[PDB]
Amino acid sequence: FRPISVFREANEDESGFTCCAFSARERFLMLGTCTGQLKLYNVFSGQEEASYNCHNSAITHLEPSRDGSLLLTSATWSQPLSALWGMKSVFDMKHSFTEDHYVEFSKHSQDRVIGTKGDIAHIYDIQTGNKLLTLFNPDLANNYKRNCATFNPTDDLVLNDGVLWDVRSALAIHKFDKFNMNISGVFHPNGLEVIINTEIWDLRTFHLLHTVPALDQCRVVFNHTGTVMYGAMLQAMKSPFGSSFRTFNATDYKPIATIDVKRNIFDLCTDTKDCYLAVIENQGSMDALNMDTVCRLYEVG
Ligand SMILES: CC(C)(Cc1ccccc1)c1cc2ccccc2c2nccn12
Ligand SMILES: CC(C)(Cc1ccccc1)c1cc2ccccc2c2nccn12
Repeated sequence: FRPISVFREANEDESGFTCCAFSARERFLMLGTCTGQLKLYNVFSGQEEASYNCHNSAITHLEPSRDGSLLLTSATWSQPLSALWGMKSVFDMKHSFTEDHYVEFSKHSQDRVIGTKGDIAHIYDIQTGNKLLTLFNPDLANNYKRNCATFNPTDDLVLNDGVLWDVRSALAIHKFDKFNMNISGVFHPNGLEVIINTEIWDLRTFHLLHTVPALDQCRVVFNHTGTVMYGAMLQAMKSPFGSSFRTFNATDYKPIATIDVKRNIFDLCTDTKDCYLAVIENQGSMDALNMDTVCRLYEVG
């Protein structure tokens, strides 16, 4: 991991970056802020290119669509909590998702949104904004504190609160046992495995494939080719993560690197060519009057 660039928020006594994702335009990173702005930066010069006030509370998550035309955001206490934005010509709001505190696109065909409200997942149509499905079974809930509902790479399975759902049937297929308080899991991009905290489960057999202790309390991100997995660990404006991230081979789950950047991490993401890792790092503690985050770009890569 060679450092390539660093920048702080412009136009600001203190720097309030909270989350990031590369745009569909190469060289440009999208970042959310603690005042609910979405900004576009040149990742090498550190130049702010554009700004929009998406929310009147801190941005906690964003996801751009692959084709460049849409963006999801989630805020902190604002109503609506999550929204979908169009970014063709004029930046505008298309839909909002009133009490969903987290939202993702579908993966194969990005025509749906999946939102999380506590233990409950909601699936929405992008065009109409309509709620198509609610996935929730009170007998199967794990009540994970950092529940994030997510589609599998083919958009036909959902993981919500440690429960595997079939989207077409709207039926729970399997409940994975609860082995931690917080992390609910993701799908591996191979379509065959799920990573729930320290457990890797096979989707065809439900056997345990691997135990990876170093994934405890880690938010997992994959690079775009699906060969490397990045883990940032939840903290014991408070940072969501501690100051180290871990990388693993995505095919055999063997450790590649432990990087302690010595600053609490707010977010990390890779570009679509997997040359770079962008990391939001806090120069301040949570005791500071104000936030002072930087975006650091590392070549992996
Ligand atoms: C859609 C567009 C006009 C594109 C554009 C405009 C100027 C420079 C580069 C790209 C635009 C995009 C955007 C993306 C993220 C955060 C804010 C904005 C934003 N705020 C008002 C304008 N925009
Ligand atoms: C809760 C989460 C979505 C991170 C997460 C944790 C566990 C499981 C999945 C996802 C998140 C929270 C937050 C709160 C304050 C400021 C920035 C952020 C922020 N920036 C990128 C993500 N976040």
